[PDB]
Amino acid sequence: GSNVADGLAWSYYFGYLKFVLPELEKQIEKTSKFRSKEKFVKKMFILIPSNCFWDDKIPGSDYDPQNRITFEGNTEPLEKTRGGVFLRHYKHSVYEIKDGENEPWFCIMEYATPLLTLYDMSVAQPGELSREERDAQVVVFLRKLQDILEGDRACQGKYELVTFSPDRDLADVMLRKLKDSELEIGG
Amino acid sequence: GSNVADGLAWSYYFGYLKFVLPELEKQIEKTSKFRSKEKFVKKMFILIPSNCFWDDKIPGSDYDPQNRITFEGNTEPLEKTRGGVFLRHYKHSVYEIKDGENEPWFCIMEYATPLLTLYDMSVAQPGELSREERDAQVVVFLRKLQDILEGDRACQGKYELVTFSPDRDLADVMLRKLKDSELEIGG
Ligand SMILES: Nc1nc2c(ncn2[C@@H]2O[C@@H]3COP(=O)(O)O[C@H]4[C@@H](O)[C@H](n5cnc6c(=O)[nH]c(N)nc65)O[C@@H]4COP(=O)(O)O[C@H]3[C@H]2O)c(=O)[nH]1
Repeated sequence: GSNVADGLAWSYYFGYLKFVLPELEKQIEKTSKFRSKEKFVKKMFILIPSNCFWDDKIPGSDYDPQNRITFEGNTEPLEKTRGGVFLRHYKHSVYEIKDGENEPWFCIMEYATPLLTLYDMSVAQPGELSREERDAQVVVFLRKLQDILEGDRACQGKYELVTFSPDRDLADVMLRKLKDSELEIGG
Repeated sequence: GSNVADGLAWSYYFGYLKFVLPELEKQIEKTSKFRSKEKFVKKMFILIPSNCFWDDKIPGSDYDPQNRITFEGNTEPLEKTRGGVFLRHYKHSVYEIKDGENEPWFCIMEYATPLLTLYDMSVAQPGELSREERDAQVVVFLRKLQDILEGDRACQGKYELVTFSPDRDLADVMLRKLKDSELEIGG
């Protein structure tokens, strides 16, 4: 078959999200700077650009035209060996997002890395995955990932999927989602 | 859909095999000990047990009942960042395989890591993937991986897929494949 998105979503979960998401808040709290910070939403914001592509660096990127996003630092690494085959270390990037004259937000942002495979396939093997087929697979990936994560009680409230077109301002998108997050001051 | 194997094979390729396989021989040759060794087949032997499972350590494992496999060392690491999201280091394990009184072989062996996801699914989400459905997905994974790798000229002669039942002696299986490999003394 050609429905690559199903496999991408399941491996994204079992090979990463399943064990990083429940532990994320605790990992963040291991850093005093992060304990001290208010307006720090602890959910992982998983970024899903409709074009399966992004600048390697989020701050100042085409998705950040107003330069309101700044890299703050990384969380303390989680160590895990995968079936005794290879060793992995997992850590996440914290970003500051400006909110005018108010206190800026801190948040966890990450592009959905399985999208790299969709993009690579469309460029290296166009016969297997056309641009239009890639577009559709993004949607399939999103819907399956939603089903998987929503089926895991341990992941509840630990993430937020963010879909957007490449013409959008990520800072604006994120600011709105951060304000709509459950986190209140002192929380 | 439920055909997870397709996605597993494509990401295994684009996220790993596509860039490690063409460089493998060169990476191995960076170590003098490996340059000096004869009967060192430079192909990556990708192990695909029919049950999607293995002991973390290959030497002395249930797949090595005669204790003829020994860990020798790792290849020099390859560094690569994945879309600016996370940093990876790739390296491979070299094993010695006893050949009676003759000179023992050196080889590169590693289990097909996407099988971890198939196994994890069958145990954690049996409703999504039954034992019997997992068995079938192994076959789908194998055949799709074959199609992908055979379609990449840069990967030609750089790998060998090894399928076996868990009751088999991996040392016997490997000895057979090493002798049948193209590599000749001084090659
Ligand atoms: N943001 C973020 N995302 C992460 C991280 N770790 C994994 N992911 C995402 O989850 C996908 C599946 O990871 P996997 O279970 O290890 O599945 C792996 C694994 O089975 C295999 N593979 C990758 N690296 C190695 C390796 O070094 N050695 C071996 N033997 N297999 C590898 O290729 C498969 C697909 O690799 P990926 O393309 O990278 O695809 C990964 C990646 O998109 C992380 O630390 N941060």
